[PDB]
Parts: sequence; C-alpha cells; structure tokens
Amino acid sequence: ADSDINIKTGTTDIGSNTTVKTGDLVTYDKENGMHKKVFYSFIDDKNHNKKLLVIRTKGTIAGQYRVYSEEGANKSGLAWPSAFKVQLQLPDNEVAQISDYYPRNSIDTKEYMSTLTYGFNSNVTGDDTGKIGGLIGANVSIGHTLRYVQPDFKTILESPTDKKVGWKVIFNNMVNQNWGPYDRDSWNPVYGNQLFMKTRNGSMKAADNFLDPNKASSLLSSGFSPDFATVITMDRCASKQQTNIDVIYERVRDDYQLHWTSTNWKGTNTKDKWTDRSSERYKIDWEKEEMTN
Amino acid sequence: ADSDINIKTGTTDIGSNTTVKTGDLVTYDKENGMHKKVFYSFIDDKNHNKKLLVIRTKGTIAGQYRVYSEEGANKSGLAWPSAFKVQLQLPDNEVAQISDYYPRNSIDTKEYMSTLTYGFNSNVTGDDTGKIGGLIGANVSIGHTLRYVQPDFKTILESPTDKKVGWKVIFNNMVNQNWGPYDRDSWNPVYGNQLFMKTRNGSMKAADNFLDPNKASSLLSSGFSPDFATVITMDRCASKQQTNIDVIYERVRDDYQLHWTSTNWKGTNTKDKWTDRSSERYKIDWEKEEMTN
Amino acid sequence: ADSDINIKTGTTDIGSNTTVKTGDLVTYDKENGMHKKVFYSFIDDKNHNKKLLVIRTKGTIAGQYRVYSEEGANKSGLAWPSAFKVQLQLPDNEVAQISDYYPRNSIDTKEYMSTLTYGFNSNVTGDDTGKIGGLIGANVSIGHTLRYVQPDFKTILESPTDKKVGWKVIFNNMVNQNWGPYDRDSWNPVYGNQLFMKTRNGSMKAADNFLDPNKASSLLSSGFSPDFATVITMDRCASKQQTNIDVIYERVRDDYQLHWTSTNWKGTNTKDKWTDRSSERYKIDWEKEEMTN
Amino acid sequence: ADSDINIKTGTTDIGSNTTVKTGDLVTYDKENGMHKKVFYSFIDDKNHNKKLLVIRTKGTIAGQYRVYSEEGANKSGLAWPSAFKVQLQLPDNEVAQISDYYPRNSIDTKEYMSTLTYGFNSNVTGDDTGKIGGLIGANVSIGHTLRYVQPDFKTILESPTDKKVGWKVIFNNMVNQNWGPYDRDSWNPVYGNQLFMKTRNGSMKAADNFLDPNKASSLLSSGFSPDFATVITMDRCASKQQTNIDVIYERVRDDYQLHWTSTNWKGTNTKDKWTDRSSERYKIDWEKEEMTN
Amino acid sequence: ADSDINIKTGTTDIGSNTTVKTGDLVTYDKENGMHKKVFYSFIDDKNHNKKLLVIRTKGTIAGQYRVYSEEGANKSGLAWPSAFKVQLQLPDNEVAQISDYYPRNSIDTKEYMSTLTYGFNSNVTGDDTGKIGGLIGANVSIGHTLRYVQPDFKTILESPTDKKVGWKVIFNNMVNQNWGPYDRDSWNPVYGNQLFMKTRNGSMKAADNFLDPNKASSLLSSGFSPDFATVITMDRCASKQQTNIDVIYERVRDDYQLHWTSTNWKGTNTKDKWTDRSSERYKIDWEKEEMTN
Amino acid sequence: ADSDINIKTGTTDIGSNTTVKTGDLVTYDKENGMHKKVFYSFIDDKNHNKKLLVIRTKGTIAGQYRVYSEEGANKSGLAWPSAFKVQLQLPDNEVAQISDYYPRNSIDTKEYMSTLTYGFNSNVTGDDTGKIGGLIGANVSIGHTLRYVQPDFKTILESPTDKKVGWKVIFNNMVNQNWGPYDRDSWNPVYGNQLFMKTRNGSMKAADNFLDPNKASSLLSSGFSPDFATVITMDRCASKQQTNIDVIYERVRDDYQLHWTSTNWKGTNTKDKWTDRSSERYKIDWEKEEMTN
Repeated sequence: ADSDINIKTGTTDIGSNTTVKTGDLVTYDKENGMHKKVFYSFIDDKNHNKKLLVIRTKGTIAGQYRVYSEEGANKSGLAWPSAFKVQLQLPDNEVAQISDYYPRNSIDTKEYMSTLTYGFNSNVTGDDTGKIGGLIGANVSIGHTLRYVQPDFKTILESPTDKKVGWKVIFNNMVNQNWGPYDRDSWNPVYGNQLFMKTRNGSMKAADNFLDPNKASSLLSSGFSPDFATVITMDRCASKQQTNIDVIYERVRDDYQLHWTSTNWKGTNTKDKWTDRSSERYKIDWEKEEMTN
Repeated sequence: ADSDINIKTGTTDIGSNTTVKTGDLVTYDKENGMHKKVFYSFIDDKNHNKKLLVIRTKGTIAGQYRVYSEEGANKSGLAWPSAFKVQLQLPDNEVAQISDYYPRNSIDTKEYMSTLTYGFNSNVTGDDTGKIGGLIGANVSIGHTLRYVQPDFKTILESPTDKKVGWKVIFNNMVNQNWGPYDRDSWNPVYGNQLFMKTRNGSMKAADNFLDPNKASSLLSSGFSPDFATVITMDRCASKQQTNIDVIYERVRDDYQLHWTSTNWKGTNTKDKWTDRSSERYKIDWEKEEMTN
Repeated sequence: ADSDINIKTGTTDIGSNTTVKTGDLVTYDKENGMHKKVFYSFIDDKNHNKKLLVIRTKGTIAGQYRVYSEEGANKSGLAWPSAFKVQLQLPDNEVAQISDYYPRNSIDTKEYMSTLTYGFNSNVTGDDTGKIGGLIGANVSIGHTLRYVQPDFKTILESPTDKKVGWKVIFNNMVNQNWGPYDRDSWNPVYGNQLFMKTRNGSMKAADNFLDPNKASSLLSSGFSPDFATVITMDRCASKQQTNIDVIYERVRDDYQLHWTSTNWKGTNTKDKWTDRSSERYKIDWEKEEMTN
Repeated sequence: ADSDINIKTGTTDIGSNTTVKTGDLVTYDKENGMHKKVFYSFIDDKNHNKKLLVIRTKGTIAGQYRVYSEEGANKSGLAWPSAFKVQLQLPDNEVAQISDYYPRNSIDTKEYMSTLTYGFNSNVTGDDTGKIGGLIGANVSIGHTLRYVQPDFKTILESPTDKKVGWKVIFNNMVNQNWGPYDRDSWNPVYGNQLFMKTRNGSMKAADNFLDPNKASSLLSSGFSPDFATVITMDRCASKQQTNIDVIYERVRDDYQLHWTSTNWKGTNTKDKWTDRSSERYKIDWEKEEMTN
Repeated sequence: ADSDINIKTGTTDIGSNTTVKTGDLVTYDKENGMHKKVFYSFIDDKNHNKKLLVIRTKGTIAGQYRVYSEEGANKSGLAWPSAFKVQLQLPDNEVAQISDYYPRNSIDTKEYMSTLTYGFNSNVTGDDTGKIGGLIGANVSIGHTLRYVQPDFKTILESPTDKKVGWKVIFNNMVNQNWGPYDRDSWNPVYGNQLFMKTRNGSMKAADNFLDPNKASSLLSSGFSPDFATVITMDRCASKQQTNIDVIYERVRDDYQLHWTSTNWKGTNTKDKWTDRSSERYKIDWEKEEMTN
Repeated sequence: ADSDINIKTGTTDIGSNTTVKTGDLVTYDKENGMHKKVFYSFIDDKNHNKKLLVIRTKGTIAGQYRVYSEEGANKSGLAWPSAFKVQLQLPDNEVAQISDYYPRNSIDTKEYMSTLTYGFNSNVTGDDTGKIGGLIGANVSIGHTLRYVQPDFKTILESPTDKKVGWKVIFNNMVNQNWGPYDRDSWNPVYGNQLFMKTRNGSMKAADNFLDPNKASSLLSSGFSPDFATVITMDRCASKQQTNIDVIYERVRDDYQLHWTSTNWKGTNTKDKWTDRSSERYKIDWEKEEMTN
C-alpha cells in the first residue's frame, strides 16, 4: 500500500473533490430467470488523465435446480446449474478501453505437516507355573498431512482484453449428506455419479430420489448474485463521446440422470447440456454522464 | 471495493449531502403471533438517476413450538416451525422496480485434510527356557477428513424479480441432548425420527416426552427476528408518484408425533402441515416521502 | 512505525497538502495475450527533496494452459505457465533513480512441535483351567512435527538496482485430485511426473488425459494479475526533465508430455521451453507531469 | 499506551503542527550488489526540547546464492548469505546522539501442553472346545508437548550506544524438501550437513546437486530488504549545526561444499568465509534541514 | 471503558486542548553497557486538579552473555543476564507523588480439557483345522490436558508506593536445541543443569561447549529494551516547584559453569553472582516544564 | 448497540459538549502495603437529568507472599493472598446513588465435542508348516471432550445496591511446576495440599521448600492492580451538595503450612487466616466539582 512506500494513505487514489454521477438500470429477463442490475458511476477527476466509468454488474441468476424428465418410475432427469457467467464487451470500433476489473484470480495456499515418531516398549510376563517371559520392541513412524479449503463454487476472472472482460462461477464439488465430496466427474462402478442421489437403493420413483434442494448449496436452486466491477476509461478530447457496451448473463446447466439397475440406483452426469444467455446493450453518454438501454 | 481499483473509499456510494426521510411502521398480528416492523428510508440523491426507498423488514415471528394434541397417554403431537418467510411484492402495473436486496446467497466452504502414515516396528522376545523369538513388521495408513460448519437454520434469498423479493429461514438440523444432529428426514427403524423425543423408553405420558424448549434452538419457541433490506427505485419524472407494496410474513409448521410401540417411543415428522400467513399492504408516497398502511 | 518512536502517525509520510497527478495507460498485446495497465501518480511535495513518480504495473497475463500437440493417441503435449514476470528498467544515461518498490521478500516461518510420552500398562489373564498369568509393560515415545504453508505460486522481488526492478511469480507446487503436492521436479519411476495426469492407466486418447483446467490453479489457465509498485525519484533542478522507462511483461511456459508405456501413462516435464516477452517504452514528462507511450 | 494511564491518545507524541522536511538518498553499489536507500525526516517541534532526525535505512542487499567452484564432477562449492547487517555510526566528537531505534528485541514465547490419561480394558475369549478365558488390564500414560514458531531468519537489534546502532538478520534454519529443518551446524555422520543438498546419492555433477534457489528462502538468492529506523537528537543552541554519519551495509557469506564419498554425497558448511561491506558517509545540515552524500 | 457506562469515549481522559511539553534525555553508561533514555511529557490540563509528568524509561540494557573464565580444557564459566531491572524513586521529602504506572501485572490463564472414551470390540478367528474362537472386549479411558503459554522472560511490576516504582524482567525458561525447557533450577543427576550446554559428551574445550548466542533468546546477548511509563502528580500551588528523581537501570548476572566429569559434561548455575547498577539523578522544573541531569 | 436499532453511533451516550472536571487522589498505606489511587471525573451534561461522578479505583495491593514462621527445620508457614477486595460505600443518609459499575459478571462458556468411530479389521496369518489362520474383527468407540479456560484469579462483582458496590479478585487455581492445577481445597492422602511445595521429599529446611514466587502468579508476590469504575448520580436541585464516600481496600491471606512426616513433606492450607483492611473517607463537593480527603 501507500504506507509501505512512505506515502500518506489515499494520496494516489482517484476521486477526491469530484462530483460523481451514479445510476441504476434494472431489467428482469423472465424467460431466462435473470434479474440484471447495472450500477454505474461516472468519475471525471480533473487530476486524472481520463474519464472513468465504473460499472458494477449485480442482480441474481436463478439456479433453476429442477427435475425435468420422468420416463416412468425407473428413470428421471434433473437439470442443474454448473456455471454462472457474466461478460462485458465493447465493440472493436470504440475508443473507450477496459481499464480495470475486480475481483481477480488469487493464489491459493495449502498447509503441510510432517511428523516423525519413534518409541520403545518392553514388558515382562509372569505365570503361576514359574514361566517368565520378556519382550523389548522399537518402532518408528513417518507421517505427512495436507490441509486446504475447498469452496462449493469457484469465482474465476477469465482472461481480459481492453475490449472484453468476464467472470465465471463454476461448480467445484459438493457434500451429499455428509458423504463425498462429489464433483461432475465422480464415478463409482456400482452407483455411477452420486452427486444428487438421495438413496442408494430406495424403492421410490426415480423422480423422488434426487437430493432435496434445501440440503444442497443455495446457489443450485435459489441462484447466484454477481458482484463484479469493471472500470472503463475514455479520453477527454475524443471526437465521439458515445459508447456502446454489451452485458451478458449466462447459465450453463448439466443433466443428471438417475436410473434403476434392478438392484440399486445409478447416476450419470452430462456436462453443459443447456445454456441460457441473456444479453443487453447499453449506451453510455460521456458528456451527459448517463447510461441508458 | 473501491480501493482495489485505485478509487477513494466511498466515492461511488449513494447518499452524500442528502436529507434522508426515515420512518417506522409497527403492526402486531395477534392471531398469527407476528410483530411486524417496517423501517423505511427515502433517499433522493441529486447525483443519482432515480429516487431510492430502502425498506427494512424487522420484527419477530414467534416460533410457537407447542404440544397441540394428546390422544391418551400413548400418543401426542407437537407443532413446530420448520420455516419462516418474508416476502415483498409490487403489483404488476407499478413503475417502481426492486433494485437491490440484502442478504444474498453466499458460497459455503469446507476444509479437506489428507494424511499418509507409514511405519516399521520390531521386537525380540526372550524366555527363561532359552527360547528366543523375533518380529519385524511394517504398516501404511491413508486418511481423509472433511470439516464444515452446520447452522441450525439456513437463511436463503429466494430468486428475485424486479417485482418481488423474498427470504426464507429454514430448519437445517438440530442436536438432541448431545446426540445427532437430526433433521426432518432422519429415520431409525426402531425409534423413527428422534428430533424432539426426550427419552427413548421412558414410562411417562406421551405429552411429557417432548424435548424441553429451553434445550432446543431458541428460534423454535421464542421465534425468529428478520433483518432484511430491499431497495426500490423510482423514476423522477414519472406521472404517478404513488406505489403499493405488499409485505408478507409466513411461518410453516411441521407436525411431530410420538407414539408408544409397546417397547419404546417412536417419532414421526410430517412436513408443512400448517402455514400461517400475515399480509400487509402499504402505500408509498414518493413526493411526500412517506409510507402508510 | 512512528508510534513506536513516540511520533504521531503519518508525520513522516510524503504527500500532505499536495496535488497529485494521476493517469492510466492501457495496452493489449494480442499475440502474447497480455493486458498491460500502468497507473501512474506524480507527487511533487514541496517538503520533499525530490519529485516522485509512483508507477503501478497491473493488468493480466493470461496463463494459456493448453494442449498443443497430439502425436496420435499415445502421445500428447501441454504448454503451461511456470512463471510470470514484470520488469521496469531505466536507461543508464538517465538521472532518475528507482527509489522504492513493493512488494518485497518476506521471511517465512514454520511451526515446530515436540512430544514426549511415557506410559505403563499391566494385565492379568485367567482361564477356566486355573491358569493365571500376568503382564507388566512400559513404553516411551518421542515425536517431532513441522507445519508450514505452501502457496501454489510464489511472488519474489528480484534483486533491484537504481535502474531496474523486477518481480517474478513462479510455480511452487500443486495438488492433483487430492494427491501430491507435485512440482516441476517430481519423479516416480513408474509414472514419471504426475503434475497434470488425469488418470494413471485410463484407456483414452493422450490429449484427453490432462488435468481439467477448472481443477487446477486459476493462474494456469485464466492467468495472473500483477499488482506491483515502483517509486522513481528525480532532482528538481535537473537540466533534462524527460525520462524513458521500459516495462516488460513475461510468461515462461513449460512443456508437459504424456505418453503411453503399454501399461500406464508416463508424464515428463521440460522446463522453460517457451518465453513470451511484451515490452513497452514510456515517456515521462516531469514538468507536464504526464506519461505517454 | 496513553489510554492505560487515562490520557488522550496521541497526547504525548511528537510532531503536531510541525512542518517536516523529508528526503531520499539512493545509491547502488555494483561490486557489492547493494541498493542502499536513506529516507530522512527532519522534525523541529517547538514543544520538544531537541531537533529530531528520523533516518530509515531501506533498499535491498542481494543474497548472491551461487555456485562458485567446480573441482571436477565430484567436488563443488556454493556461497550463500548467512547474515545481513545494517549499522549507523556517529563520530565520537559529534554532539548529536542516537535517541531511539526500531525494531527492538522482543520476548519469544512457547506453548506447553501436559496430558495424563488412564484407562481400563477387559475381554473374554471362547473357543469351540469350551475353553473360556478372561483378561483385565489397566494403563496410564503421561505426555508433554512443546510448540513454537521458527523463522528462517532472525532480525536482532545489536546493543546500541548513543553513537552507534545496528541490526543483523541471521540465518536460523531451513526446511530442505520437507526434511529438517537444517542449520549451519547440522551434522550427520553419513551425509555431513544436508542444508543445500539436492539428492543424497544422485549420479550427476557436484555443481548440479545443490538445492534450487526457488525451493529455498527467497532471501538466499533475491536478498533482504532492510526496514530499520533510527532517531537522532540534537540541541537547538549548539554551536556547530553539521553532523556526519556513516551507514554500513554488510553481507556475510558461508561456504557450503559438496563432495562425493564413493557411496553418497557429503556436505560441509564453513562459517563466515566472506564479508561484503559497503560504507557511505552522509552530511546532516540541521539548520538547512537536509542530508547529502 | 466509557462506552460500558453510557459515556462517550475519551470523555474522562486527560489532555484535551492542552499544550504538552516533551523532551528526551540520553545517557550511555559504558562501564555497565546501558543506553538510558528518558522521554518526558509535561501535561498541565486546566480541568485536572494537578500537574502531570509522564516519564517513559527506554533504551537498552545489554545482555552481555559471554564466556568469562577458562581453567583449562575441562572447566569454563559463562556469565549471563537472569534479570533486568528499572526503578524510579522520589526522595521522601518531595511533595510530588507517583500516581500511575504501566505495564502492570496481568492474570494468566490456562486451558483445561477433559476426555472420556469408551468402546467395544469383537473378533472371530478360524484356521484350516476347524478351530473357531471368539473374543469380546470393552474399554474405558479418562484423560486430562492442560495448555498454557510460557514466555522466555517475564515482565513484573514490583509493588509500588507513592515514592518509588519498579519493574523487573526475569528469566523464566528456555528451549535448548529443541530440548527442555530448562530453567535456573533444572537438575539432572548425570548432566546437572543443561541450560547452555551445547553437547552432552563432545570432545572439545569447555569454553567451546556453550550454546551459541544466536540459538538462544536475543535478550541474553543483544539485550533488553525497556518501555515503562510512570505518571508523577504535583500540586499547582505548592511552594517549591522543583523535584528530584532517581532512575536506576540494573542487570543481574548468573554464573553457569561447565566441567568435564571424565564421562560427560556437567553444568552448574549459580544465581545472582553479579549485579550492575547504573543510577542517574534528574531535576524536574515544573514551572519551566523541563527535565535536566 | 445503537447501530442494532438503526441509531447513529454514540447518539445516546453522555458527555458531548461538556466540560469534565478530573482529578487524582493518591495515598500510600505503609502498614497494609496498599497504593490507593482515586481518579475522579465530574460530568455535568445539560441534557442529562443528573450530575455524574465517575470514580475509578486504581493503584496496587501488594501480594505479600512470604514465609512468616519457622519451627525448627521440619515445620514452616507461608502467608499468601487468596483474595483482593475493593469496596465503595455511601452513607445511608446520602441523597446520591450508585448508578453504574464496571466490570460486571459475564457468562462463561465451554466447548463440547462428541466423537463416534467404528471400524473393521481383517487378518490372514501363514506359516512354514502350511498352517493358515484368519481373523475378522469389528469395533466401536464413543468419546466426549470438554474444553474451557481457567484463570488463576477470578474478578467478581459482588451484588451492588444503590449505596454499596464492590469487587473481589479471588484465587482460583494454580499450576505448580507443570503439575496440577491445585486450589485451596486440593487434598492428597500422602502429601496433603501441594499448592506451594517445591519438592515432595527433598532433604532441606522447611522454610526452603516453598515454591519460588517467580515461578508462581505475579499477583501472589508483586500484587494486584485494581481498575474499577463506579458512577454516582446526584440531583441538580438538591439542598445539600456535599457527599461522603468510603473506599476500602482489602487483602485476605491464607496460611499454608509445610511439615515433615518422616517420609515426605505434607502441606495444609488454612483459609482466611488474616485480613488487612484499609479504609479512606472522601468528601465530594458537587458545586465546586472537587473531591478531597
């Protein structure tokens, strides 16, 4: 930070003694079930070499964890969200540039532990027949331990350019009734993929053998709420002071099937079966400091 | 945050140099046992493109954990709250939109640990008859550990649109006298569901074999206090400056029955047996900046 | 800090009552996949003996983890980023000097634990034939444990001079499907290097046996975002008030090959096979307090 | 602190309503590889009985971990930094005094744990031939555990006077590929000192059997950045208002040799074989409030 | 605090809207190796019933851990600091009083853990001769664990009066090459006191068998830096406005001797062998608000 | 707090825009060894319905842990402080009331852990004579663990009235050379109470067999420093504006006796053998906002 290089806190930051023009644009895509919200802030700092627009993409993409198919009592299918995506894109003819973004990719850590034990033991054995025994023993043991945190979903900043930025929140793995964790590639020769299997050999219909959504991650059913920030820069003496920007919300859905194998349930996951894409074009007026649909 | 993109803290926030009009509306629903409180804040920031109304739903929904049925000394029933709900809804013809909400759904994590141990041991055994024996052995062990936090109740933001938003606090699982945890689907072939049974084979009346409310979650008897925030946006030059909004409080009650099976007690839980719903219509005057019932 | 030597906080910091001139310069190198961003701040504090320019190098270097070669079904190659580098360099004829930098190299710690246990046991055994036996035993064990944190990538400040400063983020080690950790030098006589092996003996094409990028560090595929800071000083009454500075972004790529050995897969890693360099020259005008390409 | 003795926070600190004169002096010693930086602050507080100069010594001393000798394929030598030192000295005829310094020596702690466990066991055994046997046993065990943190390098304030102050950062111990930790005095009859030994019996050139610098502490190769502070006091009505001060940076280098003993590698460390010393004299003008070389 | 009794924080503190007169007095005792520093603050708050002088004693008492005696290859002695002391004393004829001091004695805590385990086991054994045997067993175990922190040195406020106050930092115990901890009274029949024994039976000179000072607490060799605060009160309308105060720094040195017992080394510690006292008299002028030697 | 009920922080606190009159009264009782200090604050807030006096009792009560009796070499006695007390009392005819106090009694917690493990093992044993044996075993284990913190001394607020308030700091239990903890009621048939015995069977004088005060809690020898706050209210329009208050400091001392039982040492503790009590009457003038002896 600034204090690490002997500089007062906030000295190098943008936006002091500036009037900031903020706004909210709200859309609801009913077919895709996406509540999209753009919170924008225009910052024209006289001491900064460019004009800034901060765009925060928020809202909620519904998970839509849903049993969608019932082929009798022995086969069923469940659609579930394996990824949520948010993308911002400027057309290539624009002179505005994507300057900053948040959050970014972090370096993950793990804790390592090493152990070395050694010991000696000895005993003497008695008896009422006068038999006397003895024993002397020694042992050594070496151990290694690895500890780390696994989230249910991972937030990843995809490789940005000066015209395009994006984030994806992807399914990592989940605990199923204290078992697991299972992921999209877990395989068992007997039961297949047990991601959303409720019982291994229950006698109910297949449509009733899926994990209850309250027992899974809330992102699967209620959905994910993005909170992403992009900073777009514009030259002050540019000829054209109007920009277009596209914002895309996305949901990728996998297909998890349960079928009865005459002795137990077997699960099978198919990746990226469906994609729901909701796009919206916005107009930025830099001189008026406003954003519209 | 702002400091992550080289921007002064609070630069992009709403409500600087603004007069905020606050208010409280309090109702008590005696039949449903709900103390409903609405704390509203009108923010008309000149630098923001819309008028904001922040509505905080608060109060308390009583748990109403109570023994409701006694069919002799051998069977009894207990009504208990498995869910609390808060919903806000705007009518279809309104111009105002639901812009923001809090809290949202967060990604939950788990801690994973793996262990690998290997060791060698050796011993020599003597005897008084000159018998000498030896032993050399080796061993290897692999372990996996999973750790995570389990709350008694989960707070879930249900999928919002621009016209309605909702939260639900649902029962997750509970510890019964250091045993468990048990949930609404726990089943034992001998005892059934042991969520609220006090003794496994006590010889008292069934109505006296339910877990004491002081030994359970305080949400079950004393109740739950919502603290939820919604932000509603309105255009400044809209023709009509009056909005209607519905606020609904809900309590879903399960039915837990104990009966004597001639050897021990057996428990059975029935889900969503009752629903208490208390609705209230409010009028928002944007020009006067007030809310009324 | 200042309070440790009885001095008010921030008393000795630079930049009070100063007008700071900030700016952003954004480039996108399409061939190298590098989004380069320079955030500069000119600080001319009258109470400081020199003019300061703080340069923050930011942006994102894409990882570009990708399968690049398929020699049939039994051989494949994967290019992956083992290092990301950022360098700033002043020409030797300049009079401006590199004054400060951040982050720097930290001293790492480990936690040590010692254990000493001793115990005694005894038992008596008796059969129905009047056989009575005894046993008395003692044991002692000594243990040592070492615990420390291992990041996936390490950030290192390379030894700076007054003309050039640099950072490198280098691959340390990675967990592969709860196994490992593996690094660039892990070797197994049977399987070779298992850094990005998906299955040990799976029967599939070699190009399909590499670890999924979602299951690895996000730095490998999506890439790394630099956050480095340099402080450059300049004399106030210097004759020439123009400086040149070179900023270089680098990506070093290793080559991980999988091949079928008729029984199982074997992986070999080749270090520093490719290097992608993206250099950019900037002009610093100290009088105008501006920075240009 | 002040609040512990009922005094407003910061009441007794120096530097309120004072103009502070700061400056930077940067030197690069190419022969010794030392980037030396002095950040000075002159504080003349009217309410303080003396003039203060705060000198912060910063910069970076390069580690210079490097293979320096190759006597064929069976012998090699590595020079590595075992200590970094920073010293400030005033000539004995000066009237200025060293008043304060930071950091200082802190008291280290350890965590102690005692355990006492006892138990009883019993079993009954029975064969198909009517043989019945019993066993009753008891045991007791006592354990002691000690836990503490061990940094790779220790920073120590050497005993100051009113004319000279100094710090040294010295090598403590290091983990070598999850083994150890090893220090400068570790000895093993078979392998000698295994501080920087890569393989115990690998068949390669001796120069290629040293631990890779990326797998060691970053201080060994990239180097150490001092962050030390000294406070010098001077009387206001002294006749001579000019002071001289010497600042010295030092690097002590050990010599680690690997040689082949026809069966395995053996390592030997020689302490304090080389010393690189970089000295610089500065002139302090108290009335002009400036510092020069 | 104030907020606990419904009072604004800082309301009851001293020193608001007050001019504070601060000063530094620095001495170096070369014979005793003590850098003594007094930082004083005069606070004359009009709303307080007395004049306050805050005296902070700082500086550094050198440890002076050194081998002082060699009586051949078989006997040696080492002087080491077992205590550092700081005392302030007012003459009994003074009317100023010691009113406050910091730090004070804290209440130390320990963590207690109780464990109770019980279990059952069973097994069946069968060989090729038809011999079938069984075993059923049960066990119970009770454990207690105690955990607390042990600093190397303890800081103790000695019982103050209104005329004298004092602190002592005393040696508590130390880890010797991962063994111990050892204290001044540790005794082993074979080796005596092993506080600073390097090797138990090494064949070297006795003077070379003492623990290296870099492997011990830095307080032992480099020394201890006091940071103690005293508050003196004076009546405003007192006839004489001049006070005398004595400040004493002290170092107590123990004598640790190593001698060869023809089989191994034996250590012996003698307590409080030497004491070094450095006393200084200061004059306090309450009218001029200054302190002098 | 205030923010929990939608109220600005500090809105409801006392003492804004108020002139506070503070003072210190210092006494030293030499016979009882008590340094008593009263720090008072008069607060007359116009918006508060009463005048407030905040009295902070501070200082130090010396522990006075000391050997007081020696009856030959086989019997000795030690006086040690088992309780420190501070009491404030208003006469019953006063109009002023005790309104608030700090600290108060807090609810203590414990951590509970339950464990259930079960396992299976198998065994196949061979021989050179062709004898083959097998074994199949199963086991189950249940465990409970309780963890909580135990301080050496407990601070307790005794039941206050409107005229009387008090605190006591009482001895809880102590660790004796890593054994224990022991308390005033610990009893062993062989050794009695081992609270302060240094050796169980050492052959020395009884007066030399007591634990070293440096190895015990510092409260036992150096003593306890109270920090207690009382708030006294008074009506503004009252006839008499002078109050009296008594402040009492107390130390209760137990008597720990060691005697030789011809085989080992035996300790006995006698509770509340001595009580040292020092009282002081203070006059409060509410009009002058002054407190005197």
